[PDB]
Amino acid sequence: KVFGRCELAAAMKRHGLDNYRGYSLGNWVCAAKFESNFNTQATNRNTDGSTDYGILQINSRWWCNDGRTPGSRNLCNIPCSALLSSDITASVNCAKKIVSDGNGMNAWVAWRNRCKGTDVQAWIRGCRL
Ligand SMILES: [Cl-]
Ligand SMILES: [Cl-]
Repeated sequence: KVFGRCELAAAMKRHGLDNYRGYSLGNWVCAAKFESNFNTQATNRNTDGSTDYGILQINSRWWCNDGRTPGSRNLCNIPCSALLSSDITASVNCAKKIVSDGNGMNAWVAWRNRCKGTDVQAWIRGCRL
C-alpha cells in the first residue's frame, strides 16, 4: 500500500507514535518519506547483506527474520514479510522497540541524514489529525 502523507500520519498517531520516546509525529512521517516513500511494500538490501523492510525500513539483522541474514536476532519476533502489510501495526510495534535501543531515531540513517535538524512539523502540515 502506498499511503498518503496525512493518511500515514493518522495511522502512526493511532498506533501511538506521536511523542513516543519524545519524537513528535512529523519525525516519524519524515523518516517514512525518505525510507520508503510511504510504501509498505518497500524492500532494500543493505550493505551488510541484511535487508530493510516496510514503511520504516526495519532491518533483518536485528529486528525481523527473513531467513537469509547471518546473525539475525529477530528482536521483534516477526517474519520480515509481516512488515510489508497494508496494516502498519507490526511495523509500528517494532519501531517502538528500535527507537528504545539507546540512540533514539538515529537508528534510522535516513532520519539522521535527512530529517534531524529540519522543520519536521512540515510533514504533518495540512493534515486533519
Ligand atoms: Cl481510506
Ligand atoms: Cl532521544
